[PDB]
Amino acid sequence: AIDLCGMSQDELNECKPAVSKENPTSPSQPCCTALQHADFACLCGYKNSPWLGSFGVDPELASALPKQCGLANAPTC
Ligand SMILES: [Zn+2]
Ligand SMILES: [Zn+2]
Ligand SMILES: [Zn+2]
Repeated sequence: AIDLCGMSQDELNECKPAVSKENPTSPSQPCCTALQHADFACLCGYKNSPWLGSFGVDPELASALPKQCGLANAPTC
């Protein structure tokens, strides 16, 4: 079990389909709720991580997810 920028592995997996390059889907409730305790500036630090490629994450969709979730703050990356 890990904490990456406020999100557990379970929560990152919950959000994964809403940031996938291929066939993304609308964010789930559990994803949006978890993002309410995530550290966006911390998450932005992963913008160039090889992990985005490995997990098929789209950095643009990832950037867009807080707004999709109706959060008031949004990731400066
Ligand atoms: Zn652990
Ligand atoms: Zn959490
Ligand atoms: Zn949570």
